[PDB]
Amino acid sequence: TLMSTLAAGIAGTSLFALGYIIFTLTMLWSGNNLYVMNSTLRSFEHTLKRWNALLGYTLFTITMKVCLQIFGCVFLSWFDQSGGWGKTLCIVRQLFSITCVNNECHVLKELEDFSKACAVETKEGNIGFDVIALSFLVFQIRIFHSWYFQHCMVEYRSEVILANRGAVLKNQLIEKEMKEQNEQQKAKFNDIRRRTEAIRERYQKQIERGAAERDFEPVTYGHAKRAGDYYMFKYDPEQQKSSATRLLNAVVNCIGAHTDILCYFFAIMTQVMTGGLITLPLPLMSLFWGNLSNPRPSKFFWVTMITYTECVIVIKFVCQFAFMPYNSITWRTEHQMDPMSLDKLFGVSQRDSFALWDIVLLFSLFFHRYMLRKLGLWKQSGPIGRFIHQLFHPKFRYIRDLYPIMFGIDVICFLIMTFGYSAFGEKASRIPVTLVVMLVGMTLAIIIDRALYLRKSVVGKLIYQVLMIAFLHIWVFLVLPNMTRRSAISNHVAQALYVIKSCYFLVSAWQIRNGYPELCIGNLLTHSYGMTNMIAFKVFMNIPFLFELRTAIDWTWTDTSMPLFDFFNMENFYAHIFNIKCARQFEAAYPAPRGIPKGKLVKYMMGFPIIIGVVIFIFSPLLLWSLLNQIGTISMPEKVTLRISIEGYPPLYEMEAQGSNHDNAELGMIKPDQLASLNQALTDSYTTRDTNSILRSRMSVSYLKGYTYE
Amino acid sequence: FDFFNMENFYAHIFNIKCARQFEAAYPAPRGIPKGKLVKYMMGFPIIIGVVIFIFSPLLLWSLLNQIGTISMPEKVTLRISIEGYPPLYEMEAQGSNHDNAELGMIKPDQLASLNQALTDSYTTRDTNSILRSRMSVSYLKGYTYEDILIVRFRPESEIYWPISQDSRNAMIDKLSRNTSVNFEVSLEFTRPYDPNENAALKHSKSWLVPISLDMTIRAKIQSALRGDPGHPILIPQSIPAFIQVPNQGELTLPTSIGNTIINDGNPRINTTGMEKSDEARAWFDSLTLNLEQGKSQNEKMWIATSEHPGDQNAKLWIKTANTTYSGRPYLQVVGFIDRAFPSFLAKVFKGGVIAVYLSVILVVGRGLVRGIFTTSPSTVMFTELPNADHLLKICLDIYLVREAKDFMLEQDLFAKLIFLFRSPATLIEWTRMSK
Amino acid sequence: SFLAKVFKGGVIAVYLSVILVVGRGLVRGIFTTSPSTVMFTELPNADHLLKICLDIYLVREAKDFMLEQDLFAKLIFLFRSPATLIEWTRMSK
Repeated sequence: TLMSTLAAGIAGTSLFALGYIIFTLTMLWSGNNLYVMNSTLRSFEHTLKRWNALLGYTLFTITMKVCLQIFGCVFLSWFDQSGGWGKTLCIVRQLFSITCVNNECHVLKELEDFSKACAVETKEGNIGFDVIALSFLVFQIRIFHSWYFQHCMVEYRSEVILANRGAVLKNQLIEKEMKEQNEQQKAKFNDIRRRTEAIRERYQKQIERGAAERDFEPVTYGHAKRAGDYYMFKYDPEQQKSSATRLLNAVVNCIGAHTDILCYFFAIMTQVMTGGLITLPLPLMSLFWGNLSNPRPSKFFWVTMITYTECVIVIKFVCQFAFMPYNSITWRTEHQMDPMSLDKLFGVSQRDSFALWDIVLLFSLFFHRYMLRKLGLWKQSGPIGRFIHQLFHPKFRYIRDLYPIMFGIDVICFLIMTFGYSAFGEKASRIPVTLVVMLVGMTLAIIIDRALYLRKSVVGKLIYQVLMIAFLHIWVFLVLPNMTRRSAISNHVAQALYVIKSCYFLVSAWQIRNGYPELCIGNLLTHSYGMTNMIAFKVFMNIPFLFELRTAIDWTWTDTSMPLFDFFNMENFYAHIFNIKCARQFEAAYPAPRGIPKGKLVKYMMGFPIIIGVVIFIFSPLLLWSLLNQIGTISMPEKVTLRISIEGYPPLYEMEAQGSNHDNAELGMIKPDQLASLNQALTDSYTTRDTNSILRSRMSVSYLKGYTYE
Repeated sequence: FDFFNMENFYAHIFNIKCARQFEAAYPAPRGIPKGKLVKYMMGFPIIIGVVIFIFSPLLLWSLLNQIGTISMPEKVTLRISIEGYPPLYEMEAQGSNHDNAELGMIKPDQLASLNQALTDSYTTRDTNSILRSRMSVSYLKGYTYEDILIVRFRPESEIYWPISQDSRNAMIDKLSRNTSVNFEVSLEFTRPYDPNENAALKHSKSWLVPISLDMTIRAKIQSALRGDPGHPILIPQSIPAFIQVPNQGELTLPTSIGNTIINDGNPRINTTGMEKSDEARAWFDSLTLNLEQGKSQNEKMWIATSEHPGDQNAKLWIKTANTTYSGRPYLQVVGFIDRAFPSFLAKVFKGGVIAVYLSVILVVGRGLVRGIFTTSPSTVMFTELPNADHLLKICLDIYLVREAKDFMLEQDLFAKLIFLFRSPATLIEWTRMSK
Repeated sequence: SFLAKVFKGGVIAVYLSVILVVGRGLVRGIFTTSPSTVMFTELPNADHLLKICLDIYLVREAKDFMLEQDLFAKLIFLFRSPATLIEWTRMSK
């Protein structure tokens, strides 16, 4: 209901709309505190009175709009005054949205210039969002007098106060989870140390038994690497809890747990569809101070987000008004090429599309606030020093490797950036230097991200992440619109790139908060042996200039005792061995009988694809050549001229006569009868003997008949 | 072929032995990792070089796919005539020194007034006019005031009408039948020579104006062409006041401004029933041609006056200053000149440049790096020999036998080498370091 | 339209050349294994080799390098002496 009324208020441009915003902010500001009967001081009756007041105000404004319809369709002629008083009433007409929406009415043919002075768009005197908000709020009033809402209060009253105990029990549960993960980690460390000791003992006993042929103790790295011999291989190789509601329960639990990241995601979306300086502070402050907060963001963060969001909604709404000049048609159309223009720079415009994103931002923010209140978690060196200390010393933490996730996200943004390269430049659809240097910067960002992951530098990742957010924001919002001469609203592909990079920022901030997992990681792709892993690794290797990139980055950025080329040799060995093992496992998963030939069907649909593909590959260059080597055509010559003269002297007699409409008496096309007569005369131009005339008639008629009468 | 096989064997064995000796000269400790400094200045070179190799084709393309520029057209000419007959009224007037009263660049005040008139050309409702104003102002504001030239042809004829009396009689009798002939309106924009392209860029457009088959109009045209005063040649919707001069094409009509003129001025043009190619010219001006004999018929001269369609007093039009020498309005043709040309347009861009880039990346990778850079699992059996001193001794012994003019032992020793390279167990037993 | 780009036989020549290069580079390589590759691409059970390589990876990631070079030498010898490769690849028992 509050979402509907806030959407109705933000959609409209009038003081009635401002009433909607103020009323809904007073309502949602108190949250569920006014849905109780505490202290027996007429609390719930006051709630009903306030809701009935909202009802009465919505009906007041619906009546005012209906009565102003006629005031704007026939009583608008009092608005055609001179300046001053007329100017003031023209402005109040603008700010009450006094216009005509019943389009069947005749236009005021003596009053167009006045409408040019104060231009009010038609789709504002209507109601729409107003009537749907009325629907939702009258339904809510009906709910407020139902038996169900009594149990709703029962769930609220004397149970939201149990939030203090809820916080304690949640703290105990998460501390138990911390103990469980700690014991799991020490068990894993014990397992790793045991395996390493077993390998060392096996090597020592093997060399102990092989000391008979051990005739060279290595002194350098090369001798150790090259001391392979038979003595190291002389040993034997050793409606209920059912599944129907599982998805619903999982989604509800995940949403309840991740309200915070959902709120930052909606902040990013609101930012990217409302690019402007009045909107940047939300994602900036989030990603900088509340997102990367190692514990939960404090109450101050959430309350300052609430306050800044409400005031930015207010200022945006007052910016949708018409008395200001940039919202007029003339200014908007005089200033739509430049994206640095003041209205677009600040982030305010006509916004014909209904901007519903900041409403859901406010409501997700208040929703997370409500969950914090429900759980009870809502309540030296300075605050910055304490922030840094708690960030780098996690009293509460989880462990999980999210590098594959962020690698996926930034590979996707790279792909959409190189594919959507057209909109990053800009007739003149030609590749710019900015594009290639942007790809350079993105590749270097991927490289440094992998470097920080491999070195497990928490501070390095944090500083790189902060600078990357700063860069992304300032570039996308000031330089890209300036360079490409395209507004951030009309930069949809860059908008998607910004959203993807902000999701990467979200996951990177999560990783920084939870710390780099020091547990052994691996190649992140050969953990399991299967057909999907087979295809992924095969295409990763087949893609050129990607495998050795990853290997060189690893070798330079991890700690190892073996050189560059030897490291690539080992990586190639691992790739080959993993491919072989995955092939063995795949063949085991789909075994084939022994002695029975492959079925004719499998051959069939394995043989037609390869043969047809290879043949069409053979004959596709010829195919494209034939489809590209086509015959052209020219229309008949338009103008023809003649010039008789004596050499180096004026045209003694010059002609020019044209007109290809087939009706001209000068440049006329050949008539079929004349062509037939000419052909007959050419054919009957030979002699009886003298076969030279025979061959001449051959050539002449062959030449003539090759050209049609067109 | 066996000799090349032996030479390749010697090359491989010498390379292996030299690698062993080089590693011995600069040994590395066992159990201590490579120092971070060595990793640093061995890793930045390779990574930076490979990345710049990846993005160097794009770098050179960007530095080679730059935007060109042309100066403003130098000379412009106009030609009014009847189809297949001499220029009935021909103009040519130029001079790009910014001081010319004929070919002058657009003044900032005039451009501002024109832009304001275009912007205030919409209606309250009828959002079609909204979108038309969108497109028209977007089109206009894309060209600066350096790219718009005010072309002002004189009304009085450039040359006396050079038509023979017999050919003029042919004109008269052709315009006295059912045969339909077209008025010719030719305006040619000629650019100054550019040495890079080395082509005299001349832009010309022809606007054939059909003559109504009404005998009354044809009779008036006939009488005017004969020489009878008082009858003016009327040419409906012939010359456009606004021209776009592109880099290499015809004079493209400002179709958005054309639509604005057609269906945004208060005298809306009744363009309901018109042929498609004709309604695109519905916003053109209408010249009026008046022959001026003065003295004897040898001195035929034509004067042209243009009347704007719809409302002549509309603010969208640019005012024509009268002649400072005779007292007649100039013929104004506003030019919207383009400056960019494609240097190579990605060599007739069809996706091949991207295709050839990916193909060359594929081939260079799979030919150089995967080969010389990651040893095959079969090569390790021969490129990782601990001590190749025995193999080098065998090969040098073969060389000494050959150079000692002895060949009884050469084949046997070569067979020894072949078996050594053929049985890996013997290679293992024949490569162990020292003891 | 293009007259085979000033037809001199090059278009046929470049067609045959690209056919040659694409064939001998892609199909003969990734499509028919060399007689030397069968010694390494037709191992019955590579579980032991994968165990060795994963053990090397675990040693490296455990901040230990005393055993890394020795195990890499073991792998090099395994790939260097085909008899040991035969004895170190047999399936299960």
